[PDB]
Amino acid sequence: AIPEAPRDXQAYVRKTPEWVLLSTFL
Amino acid sequence: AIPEAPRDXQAYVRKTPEWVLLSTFL
Amino acid sequence: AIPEAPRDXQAYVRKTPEWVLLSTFL
Repeated sequence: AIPEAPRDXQAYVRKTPEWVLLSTFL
Repeated sequence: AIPEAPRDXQAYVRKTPEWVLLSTFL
Repeated sequence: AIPEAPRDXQAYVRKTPEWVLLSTFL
């Protein structure tokens, strides 16, 4: 099942099996 | 287990253990 | 539980209880 995102104070989006940083888009 | 986002029709990103509105980044 | 996003190499965010493409909000 998908896990919690990193406990790192960064926003993530979902892409295939990954949490990916929103800052890679914006 | 990761819980659902608010049932409000808006886009949320995952930031640590919180759903945060995408619009706050825009 | 929140399921996996569509496995297609595109970024998704949560909109209520569904995964919706990030691009649709930008």
